[PDB]
Amino acid sequence: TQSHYGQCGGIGYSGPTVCASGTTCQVLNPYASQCL
Repeated sequence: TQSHYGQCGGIGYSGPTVCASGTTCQVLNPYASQCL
């Protein structure tokens, strides 16, 4: 599982979000709202 530092939205992406909960899906660089 791509638990931490996992891309959820931005440049080049779609939705292969094979992440866990506990971590999230929130903003940093233009590539990623991401599993922090």
